Amino acid sequence: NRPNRLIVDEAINEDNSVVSLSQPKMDELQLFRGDTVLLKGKKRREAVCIVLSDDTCSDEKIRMNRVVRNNLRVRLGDVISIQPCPDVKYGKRIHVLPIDDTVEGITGNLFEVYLKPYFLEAYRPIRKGDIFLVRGGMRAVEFKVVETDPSPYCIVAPDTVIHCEGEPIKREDEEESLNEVGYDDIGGCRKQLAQIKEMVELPLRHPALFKAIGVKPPRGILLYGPPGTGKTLIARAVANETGAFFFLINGPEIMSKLAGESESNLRKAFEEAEKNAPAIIFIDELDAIAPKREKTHGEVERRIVSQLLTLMDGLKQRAHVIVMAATNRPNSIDPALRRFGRFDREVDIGIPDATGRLEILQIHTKNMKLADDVDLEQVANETHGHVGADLAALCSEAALQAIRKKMDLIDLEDETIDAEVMNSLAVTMDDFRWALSQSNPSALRETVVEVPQVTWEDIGGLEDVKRELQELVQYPVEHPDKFLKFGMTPSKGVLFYGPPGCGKTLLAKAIANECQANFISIKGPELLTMWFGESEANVREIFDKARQAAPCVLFFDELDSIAKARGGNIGDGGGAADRVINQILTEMDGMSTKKNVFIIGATNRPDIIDPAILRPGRLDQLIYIPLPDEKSRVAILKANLRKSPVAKDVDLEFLAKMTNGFSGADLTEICQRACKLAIRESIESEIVPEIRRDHFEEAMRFARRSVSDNDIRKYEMFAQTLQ
Amino acid sequence: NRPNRLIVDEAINEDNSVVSLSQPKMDELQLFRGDTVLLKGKKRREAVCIVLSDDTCSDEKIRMNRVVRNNLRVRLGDVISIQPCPDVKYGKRIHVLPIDDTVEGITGNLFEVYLKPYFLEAYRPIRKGDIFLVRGGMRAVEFKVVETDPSPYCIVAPDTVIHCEGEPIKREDEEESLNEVGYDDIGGCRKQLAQIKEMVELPLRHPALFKAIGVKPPRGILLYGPPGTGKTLIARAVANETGAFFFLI
Ligand SMILES: Nc1ncnc2c1ncn2[C@@H]1O[C@H](COP(=O)(O)OP(=O)(O)O)[C@@H](O)[C@H]1O
Ligand SMILES: Nc1ncnc2c1ncn2[C@@H]1O[C@H](COP(=O)(O)OP(=O)(O)O)[C@@H](O)[C@H]1O
Ligand SMILES: Nc1ncnc2c1ncn2[C@@H]1O[C@H](COP(=O)(O)OP(=O)(O)O)[C@@H](O)[C@H]1O
Repeated sequence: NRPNRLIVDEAINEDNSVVSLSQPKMDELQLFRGDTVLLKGKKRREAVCIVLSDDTCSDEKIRMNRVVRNNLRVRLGDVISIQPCPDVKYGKRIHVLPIDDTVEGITGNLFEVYLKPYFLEAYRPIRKGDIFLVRGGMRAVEFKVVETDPSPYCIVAPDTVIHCEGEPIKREDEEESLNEVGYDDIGGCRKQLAQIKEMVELPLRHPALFKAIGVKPPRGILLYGPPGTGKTLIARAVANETGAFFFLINGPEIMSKLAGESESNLRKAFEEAEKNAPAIIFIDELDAIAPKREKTHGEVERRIVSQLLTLMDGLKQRAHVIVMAATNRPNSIDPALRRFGRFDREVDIGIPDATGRLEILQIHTKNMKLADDVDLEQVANETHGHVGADLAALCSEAALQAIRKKMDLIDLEDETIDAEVMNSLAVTMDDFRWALSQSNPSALRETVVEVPQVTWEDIGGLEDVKRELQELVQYPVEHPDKFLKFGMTPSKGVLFYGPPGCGKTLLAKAIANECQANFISIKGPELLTMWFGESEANVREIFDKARQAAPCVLFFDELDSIAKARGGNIGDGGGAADRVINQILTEMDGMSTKKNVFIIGATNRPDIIDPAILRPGRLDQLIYIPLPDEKSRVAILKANLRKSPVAKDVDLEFLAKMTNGFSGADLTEICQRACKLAIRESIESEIVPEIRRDHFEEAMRFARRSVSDNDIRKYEMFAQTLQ
Repeated sequence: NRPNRLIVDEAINEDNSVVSLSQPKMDELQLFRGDTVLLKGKKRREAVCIVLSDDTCSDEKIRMNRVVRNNLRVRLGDVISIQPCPDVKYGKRIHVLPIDDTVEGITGNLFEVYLKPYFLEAYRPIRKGDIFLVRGGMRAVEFKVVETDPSPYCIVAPDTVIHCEGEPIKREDEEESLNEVGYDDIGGCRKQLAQIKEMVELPLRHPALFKAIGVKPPRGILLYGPPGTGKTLIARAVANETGAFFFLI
């Protein structure tokens, strides 16, 4: 269909002016990784960029960063024309020059720093007019090239004399400035980022179609998550990047006004925004306006929760407006806000995980120029519990520490503090570890939901259980119509039972990982909390959170916990049923047909579990998890030692021999007991620094087995008795 | 880097006009515990103080109390110039004289008490203009030395005839009065005192930098503790000592 045009799409690399083509296009465009290519754009303008070769991209989507797009005036999903330019011709000092307000308090010589490092080792091709952006010294300043000695475009060479100027030509009115947040400023919430963009792509990008079609596009979207997880960030990025007019209501501003000065700004906020359409109204802190409940007193509060309901109703789909509202927990707001036609979509931004806390950290230091040893992987490992704002606060406190150890050491403080001096400034690992030492996990801790990092590589033995579990959890999600051929419902429960420390937890996490599914762990103390606190209404919030995190594995560990707290060898006079397990029964059997929520219980006392859990439509598959065998006891010892260094001198299958049986936990005990005797040696020294066989022999002096061969027979009994 | 300048920092002793140097500096400045030293300060003014020798201080930080700093116009973290003055020359009755409102209901003869005990056993060196402060009888009254018979500075000796006056010259508008609380008025909360000063040092002391840098300085701080533990005290001291405008809701 005249394959010249191509779509624009996001790109992974940090560098500017690099487009990443789909590899089965090589000889079509005929141009390799050494050829720069001209790209057509809106208001009659272009750019030229060197090309990279990668597998994962789609065929039709060019991958390029924000700066190369803004000048093109392409917004993601737009199409550009890609035509080669082998005809490239080098320049002699293209003239480059500072812009915006960015251009903040800088002074002196910014060219040996904000240019010369960047142009070097590069040959970065530059067409006159590009905004190409540089970063250093806790700031991103971009230099627009106003003049190119040859034209239109030029490679840069190390041999072009370089022109010191530094004058502040103000940015033109019509371009929308770069400082503003795009999608690449959002680190760690991306699964849901596709979700919001999917909802809003067609309404915001294509106003014509919904006037040319019968259908209803989403009227309002409810972003919810703990505070500081980037909900405002998301709304702004989506608005800024689609180009739609972003209006911002925040609850306390509306609540700041007097009665009738309030709802006027509110009903003006939409009657102002529906002009500028397509537009996004972001109502964050929707709890401030709209907790319509028992708890509000007064008419004027109840008035404002009203009229918000009827501005939601008032948009007739001739409004191109999308309404986003940020909330913290969903029960927070008035339930009539969720009527269909007000806030129909509900999207949970959630706490970022270790794998996500990395990207956030890497977004909030892109201007710093760090120090070489800090790896941001273990920085991202000990920041657990931090939302993305906690993370932004960490690295800014890191950078204010390092500015405390240096600089004003001399007291160089002048009118405008020097450029080259902050670029020298670097922040080492001893700053960040000092940044964490502060209170910063002052944000929320509630039930986590993320893909665990335990692959099957971590579980010694249990081969048959590993394949049994895959069938239970995998085959239904992958191959449904096969289940439909025999008219079968996949069983959605499992109950692991066996002695303690045999890996019932590991297996559950391992299988969530193999599915790349979310894993919610409800541990024993949390069920006991509901049972003492007589609050089993919490079990509903647990399953609805699995439903929103689906596909997920929901794991009840120590499901016998409440049965124990009642005794159970003699125990109370009652039956097996109790408050909390009752609500687990209720919420299980009353759950949605298949949302890919798979329920795993685990127990070390299958004896005293109530049998109602067992009935079909519940945890329906009992899987015994035995004490390991020396076959497995070898892989248990290795999967523990696959991190810490273990010299060849100490040998395994002989340790794994001497134990008639231990738990996989008793073996980790031995391992960790040995590794303690080692570090004891290494800290002391020197006044050698690795593990040794005699470390493990002193460890084995304390090796105890927690399972007494009595109850294995008891466990052996529950096995054949049940079938 | 032209090691003349040095930073100002807090000091443990109760007495006035004593700066406590870092001991591995002895022969650099070449001056021992028997030499008085001239220190440069803002709006073209100085002071001279005898020196003490201690281990725990940093190398770059002079340790001196509030009174010796206020006239210097140095606020902690500022830098002053330290140059020796073995050339010291004694005075004959520097003229000293009461100031502020402090100067409250006092009367009769305050010189046998608010001066003569303090000058004694001392040789306290005094440059014309110093505010050096004395305490007695449930009040702290400070006497500014308006006139020095030789100049600029003088040791005091027990042999200088002493001038009874006691007149209330009102304090000049531009100096920020001593009665106001500093860090040394806060006794027992100090671990967190370093914490608040760490948070607020760079934003309050260096307004230029956060305009010259991308970053966000702390917007608000929440002091909490049982009532009467000095939370207002802390906020005022930090404000008064960095010099920033303190508003109180
Ligand atoms: N996922 C994220 N990626 C990058 N930055 C984030 C993320 N989440 C939060 N932040 C940072 O946290 C700060 C607070 O974000 P904001 O959206 O105001 O919080 P909330 O989510 O409560 O609305 C923002 O300045 C943003 O830079
Ligand atoms: N079969 C095993 N293979 C590897 N490690 C194990 C095994 N069993 C136990 N462990 C180690 O012991 C710890 C406790 O095991 P856990 O998963 O709690 O089992 P359970 O739930 O049966 O008590 C885990 O951290 C795990 O690393
Ligand atoms: N750590 C302290 N050191 C010295 N004085 C203190 C201290 N804490 C309290 N005070 C005294 O207690 C009085 C009450 O202090 P104030 O700051 O008003 O109380 P709060 O801490 O409730 O704000 C102040 O006059 C102050 O002199």
